[PDB]
Amino acid sequence: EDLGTGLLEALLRGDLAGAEALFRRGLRFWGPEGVLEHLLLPVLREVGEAWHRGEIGVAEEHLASTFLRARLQELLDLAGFPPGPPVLVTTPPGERHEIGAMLAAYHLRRKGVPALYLGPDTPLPDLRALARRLGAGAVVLSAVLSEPLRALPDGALKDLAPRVFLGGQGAGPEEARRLGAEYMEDLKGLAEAL
Amino acid sequence: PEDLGTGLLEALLRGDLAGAEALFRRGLRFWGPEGVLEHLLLPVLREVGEAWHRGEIGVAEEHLASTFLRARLQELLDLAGFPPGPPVLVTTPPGERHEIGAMLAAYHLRRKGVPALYLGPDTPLPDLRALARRLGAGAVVLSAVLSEPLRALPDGALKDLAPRVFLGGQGAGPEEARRLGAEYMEDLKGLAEAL
Amino acid sequence: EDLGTGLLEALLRGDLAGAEALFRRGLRFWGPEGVLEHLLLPVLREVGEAWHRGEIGVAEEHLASTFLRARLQELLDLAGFPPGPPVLVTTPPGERHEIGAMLAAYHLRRKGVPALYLGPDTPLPDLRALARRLGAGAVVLSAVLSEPLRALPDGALKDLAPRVFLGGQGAGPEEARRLGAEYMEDLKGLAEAL
Amino acid sequence: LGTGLLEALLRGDLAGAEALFRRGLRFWGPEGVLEHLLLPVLREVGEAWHRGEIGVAEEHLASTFLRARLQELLDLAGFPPGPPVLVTTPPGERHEIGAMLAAYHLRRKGVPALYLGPDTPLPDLRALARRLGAGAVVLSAVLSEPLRALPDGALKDLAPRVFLGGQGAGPEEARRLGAEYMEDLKGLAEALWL
Ligand code: B12
Ligand code: B12
Ligand code: B12
Ligand code: B12
Ligand SMILES: C[C@H]1O[C@@H](n2cnc3c(N)ncnc32)[C@H](O)[C@@H]1O
Ligand SMILES: C[C@H]1O[C@@H](n2cnc3c(N)ncnc32)[C@H](O)[C@@H]1O
Ligand SMILES: C[C@H]1O[C@@H](n2cnc3c(N)ncnc32)[C@H](O)[C@@H]1O
Ligand SMILES: C[C@H]1O[C@@H](n2cnc3c(N)ncnc32)[C@H](O)[C@@H]1O
Repeated sequence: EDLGTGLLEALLRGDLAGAEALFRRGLRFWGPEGVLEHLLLPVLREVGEAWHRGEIGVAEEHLASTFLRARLQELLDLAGFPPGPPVLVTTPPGERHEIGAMLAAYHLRRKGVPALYLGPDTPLPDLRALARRLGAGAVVLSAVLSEPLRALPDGALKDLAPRVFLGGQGAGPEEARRLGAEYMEDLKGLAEAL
Repeated sequence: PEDLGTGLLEALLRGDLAGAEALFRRGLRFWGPEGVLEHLLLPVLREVGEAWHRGEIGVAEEHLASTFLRARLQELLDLAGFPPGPPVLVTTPPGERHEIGAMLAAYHLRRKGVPALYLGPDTPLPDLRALARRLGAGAVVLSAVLSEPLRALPDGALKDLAPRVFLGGQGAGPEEARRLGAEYMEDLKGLAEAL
Repeated sequence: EDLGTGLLEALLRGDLAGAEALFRRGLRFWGPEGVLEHLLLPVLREVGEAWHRGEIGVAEEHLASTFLRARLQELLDLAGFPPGPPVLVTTPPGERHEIGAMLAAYHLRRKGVPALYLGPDTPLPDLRALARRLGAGAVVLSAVLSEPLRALPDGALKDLAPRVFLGGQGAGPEEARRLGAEYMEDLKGLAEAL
Repeated sequence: LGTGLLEALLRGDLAGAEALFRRGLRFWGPEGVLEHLLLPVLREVGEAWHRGEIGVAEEHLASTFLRARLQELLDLAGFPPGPPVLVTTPPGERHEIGAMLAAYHLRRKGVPALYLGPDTPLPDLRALARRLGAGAVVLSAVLSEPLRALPDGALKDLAPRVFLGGQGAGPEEARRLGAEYMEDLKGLAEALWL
């Protein structure tokens, strides 16, 4: 697992070419899904750990996250966008971590589901209005922090779309039930739940 | 055509991303890389903002269009060269979450062979200064869309970020740049010529 | 390696739309340089071998090569073209295979070198005259065939520019030395050599 | 705009040339920029070389640039499905922009013109047209000598219909070779439907 360390080290020195080359190598080794699990995700977690310990600053994290977000968006577009009633994917209001939402939309598209990624931080009434107008079959929410969920009143997610899914590190079964959403433990079960 | 701007937004609003991606590529091929940004990307984003402010569209619709257009620009950014040598750090002031202006600056720089490192938006100044120092960055470029994040900064706050510091955007002006200790830049074209 | 098989089949059946889609697919997966290495080049090589074996005709090679040349030029125009003294890229007189020179120009542009791609088959006096007038720092020559080089006298490439580089299948260290040019093995070390 | 574009290319200013061509496209449109900008420049470049005012390397640079631009327009015109029309040049003819221009005008009228590139051997051209079930073959002749080198009826059986045009071609010569002569690119698609 040299690639994880090397990719991080390449990004931290502002070597985009080297970072890109290391990521492509991961894609070659593990394929699209594999490179997320073994490279993109571990690096994102380590970046958070390094910042938390004071080993790197915010600007370093920004650089790494922006790079990896660009790579995931590539895979997202590579997965394609099929016809039919879309599934809207975003994060609850106040939640600015968006890569979990992108990841969810990615796994849905891989299964032929037209997951529309909106970006993060969408007000619930606006989310519901879009879902209604596009005739969206479902809404998917990624919660990394728990406070944006705790800030919501009971039943807040209930009427967003015919089906409403909630997951992420910030989400739990008890909280999803309170908000009126279906809890999904992992991305594996999310794709099959539809 | 003047239809492409209308066409792209209409496709996005109906959730036709495939059609939207196709219309953008037509713009890219007709207007060129810089052209499609000026004549397609920017006018659509401006209209999206005006339509929301008038109450014609909701926030979720803006999110959809902006996320799409950001993805297109990032695609163009990665296709441009990225030369070796001391980098130029591009970001936005703390409190500024509009990031496409900074992305544009980074892109115009890369297109002229300047190693612009796009960081993403909203970077605390001490962290920005520390990264520039460690990488021996030649310059820092800031895009300010809102004026309030700049006003919240004390005098000379941007002075010691890098050997050269630039400030532009709708939220920026020559007077405010002088107060923060940065060089004001009106347009993206002259930015590359200044380096 | 399946994309290559798929891409060639689409071209051989005259399906340009599918071919363009497949190439963009490979571009998003392998990246800009990667798609040239893992898709464009292996397809071009296989096209050459198939024709030589008598499996495909000239018109079929023509179609695929014209297509792939168009894709590479598309990538070339999207790369940065920095200011400053240019680097002239072409092929020796008598050499009409031009994609190697285009590749060279592309790798240079991606590294922030103002590589001016001239097209193939350029007379040496005219090439020298242009290099002189534009104050070019270097001349880069791609030789696919060996015969065009062998037909040139000793030191024929010596005075083209302050630096002259020569690479490609038709080129070798011994032949580069005789012509008075610097031999370059890899496109990656071409930018560094400047 | 023509003079400036030519001057920009002659000094190796791709950015300036690119910007000037884009202005021509915005002002005159797709067809207009061909007639008012691309074609006049290509002709003047040839005149300039003939007079000794510019060298071959200069011409190459300008020609390669404009070929890239035309190819962009070619792809912008799209490629509709159906029985393809194969477009190339006679054996020995290396000027390819006339053929590209022909393929462009066909596509703008909804005709699936497959551009092969220049210089296709007639038996190979005939074999591909047969296998793809091509409705027609279109040939661009800039020089007359490649036509004069062909025997009577040489072009007759390439496809159900065979069109010949360009500076090197005339009505009598087309008739001799068994091809239909076309003066202007405009009435090419109308003739194919007739
Ligand atoms: C990048 C980053 C940011 C960037 C985000 C950029 C962007 N555009 O996305 C920015 C700079 C905005 C940021 C800000 C902040 N962040 Co932050 N950030 C991170 C970092 C490094 C990675 C985030 C990421 O993309 N992770 C990738 C996701 C996909 O990984 P994952 O959560 O493990 O997700 C898995 C599963 O949950 C599943 N999943 C995800 N979504 C969904 C959805 C469904 C439906 C399902 C089924 C599954 C699922 O997918 C993954 C499978 O392995 C994390 C570190 C970390 N450990 O995650 C910190 C982290 C999340 N952030 C943290 C903090 C503290 C903050 C700030 C408060 C900092 C500050 N003081 O300003 C702010 C809060 C902003 C806000 N209001 O949301 C802390 C959270 C601590 C806590 N629990 O309170 C972390 C954990 C860092 C740390 N180690 O301390 N952050
Ligand atoms: C998308 C968007 C968002 C997205 C951003 C997504 C993202 N990740 O980037 C989100 C949802 C986050 C958002 C939030 C908000 N936004 Co908003 N948003 C927009 C929108 C529709 C387009 C943004 C964009 O990219 N525009 C394109 C920009 C780059 O073009 P431009 O500024 O004219 O740039 C040109 C030059 O300035 C130059 N330039 C830019 N940067 C630089 C840098 C240098 C160095 C140089 C030389 C030149 C230069 O480049 C361009 C060349 O033509 C605009 C509408 C608009 N008209 O801009 C509103 C807009 C900017 N937002 C607005 C508002 C009100 C907000 C919010 C306060 C809304 C709210 N109530 O929450 C928040 C504020 C968040 C924050 N703290 O930053 C208002 C701003 C009004 C004001 N000036 O006070 C606008 C104008 C909409 C409106 N009301 O009409 N926004
Ligand atoms: C397309 C093609 C043509 C087209 C060219 C169209 C165009 N405008 O470019 C046309 C139809 C004109 C053509 C004609 C001919 N060709 Co031809 N053609 C090919 C084909 C299929 C691909 C050419 C190509 O672009 N390849 C891609 C090259 C760039 O890949 P590569 O060599 O592996 O390059 C790598 C490195 O060398 C490096 N490199 C390249 N340049 C440089 C430069 C520098 C500085 C550096 C550092 C590195 C470097 O880049 C790559 C990195 O992986 C090849 C097959 C092949 N294997 O190449 C045959 C091939 C080259 N052609 C061949 C032949 C026989 C001919 C003709 C004689 C056929 C004929 N009887 O008319 C003529 C000769 C024309 C001439 N005078 O040059 C033979 C050559 C055999 C030989 N060496 O003797 C080949 C090998 C086919 C075969 N038999 O398998 N050809
Ligand atoms: C660029 C160029 C080249 C490039 C080609 C690059 C490429 N890949 O295409 C290269 C370097 C290969 C080249 C080589 C040569 N060329 Co040269 N070249 C030119 C130049 C400057 C432009 C060619 C071009 O594309 N013109 C654009 C075309 C589209 O314009 P047009 O012919 O007026 O076309 C119009 C109509 O005819 C119509 N048309 C065209 N095709 C068709 C097809 C159909 C079906 C229809 C209906 C209509 C139609 O379309 C246009 C509508 O307005 C011309 C100058 C000129 N006046 O054309 C010289 C020119 C054609 N070349 C010339 C010469 C001398 C040569 C060489 C012999 C030079 C040499 N000694 O090596 C070689 C021959 C190579 C060969 N075997 O073909 C001379 C021809 C003189 C003559 N004897 O007739 C010219 C005229 C220059 C000059 N003034 O002396 N050439
Ligand atoms: C979770 C991530 O949040 C980022 N982070 C921490 N504080 C701030 C701030 N004031 N502004 C922007 N990003 C911040 C760090 O880079 C960390 O990695
Ligand atoms: C400038 C853009 O900000 C978006 N916007 C406005 N209010 C909010 C909010 N509460 N949360 C997120 N985005 C918002 C709108 O969609 C507008 O177009
Ligand atoms: C190297 C490439 O040269 C092409 N080729 C072979 N003979 C000729 C010819 N007479 N004219 C044009 N192209 C030719 C073949 O298509 C082969 O793939
Ligand atoms: C018609 C065009 O042919 C080009 N031309 C003339 N002689 C040669 C040669 N030996 N090799 C390649 N191109 C040549 C010139 O650039 C002229 O403009």
